[PDB]
Amino acid sequence: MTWSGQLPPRNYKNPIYSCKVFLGGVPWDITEAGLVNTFRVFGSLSVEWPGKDGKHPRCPPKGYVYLVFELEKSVRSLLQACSHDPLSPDGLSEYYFKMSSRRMRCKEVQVIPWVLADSNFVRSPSQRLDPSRTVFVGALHGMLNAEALAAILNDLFGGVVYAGIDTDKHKYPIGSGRVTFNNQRSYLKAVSAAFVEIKTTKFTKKVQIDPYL
RNA sequence: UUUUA
Repeated sequence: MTWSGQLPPRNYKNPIYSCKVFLGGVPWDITEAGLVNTFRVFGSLSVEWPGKDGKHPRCPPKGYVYLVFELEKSVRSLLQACSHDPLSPDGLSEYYFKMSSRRMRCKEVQVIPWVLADSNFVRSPSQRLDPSRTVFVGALHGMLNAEALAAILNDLFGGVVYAGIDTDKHKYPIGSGRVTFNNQRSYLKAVSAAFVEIKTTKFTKKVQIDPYL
């Protein structure tokens, strides 16, 4: 029970990016200080790091970092300084650069923006939400289209009334995945049995359920 | 060495 490339035909290219972006790679034991100097501008620049939720259950030499800043002009200045795939902002775009040239210089850091659009949506009719029928989901790329998560949670076992990514860590969008239903059977059976290998011929990932308590 | 409730 798996499928790929069956995502909605809807696309857009007219809007611009938001104040938040991700910065993957950085396996060189650096901290958020690496991005506070990489994106130093005369305007605002604020760091963003989840701090391992203060639990610090692990401490690998690798990790991933983030930032948020009001320079929409610098967001496009660094997305044109970085390069990999200048494709559509519908999650099809991607960029890369590097932070070393004398040690482990065989890699590049991943650079991915976010758009001015809302992070959650569903194609089904709307219904009221409750914490008793929702979940937070991970094991995914930290970023996916809400209309794609709507189709995956609407096709693999039954229908759904809300899906996508939810906003956190700051006043700007995106942070972690979420989905909500109106029946407990379609609820945990779809989001926990979505072991499928999700693909759109330019991205590959999986999804897993996690309770809020 | 690929993403924050």
